[PDB]
Amino acid sequence: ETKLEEERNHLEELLEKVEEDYEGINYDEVLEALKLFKDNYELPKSKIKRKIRIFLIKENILFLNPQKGTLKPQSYLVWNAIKRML
Repeated sequence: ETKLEEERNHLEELLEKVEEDYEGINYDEVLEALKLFKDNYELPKSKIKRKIRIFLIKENILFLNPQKGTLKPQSYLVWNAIKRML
């Protein structure tokens, strides 16, 4: 899976940045956020802290549907990288 290890390396890279580098984002809260998605593909956006949602959206991991007020992985590739890594 070139395709899936691309997004796996995307999530990997993002996760490294978050632990080491982003003093603004708690790694462990990012993990707990993303893990929600292993059980449920789409979910209310209030399930996750704003700062974190904003970040994960900015970083193309999650998509916000403003009409439905839900979050979900930006693609199935992302979703599968979550399942596999978290």
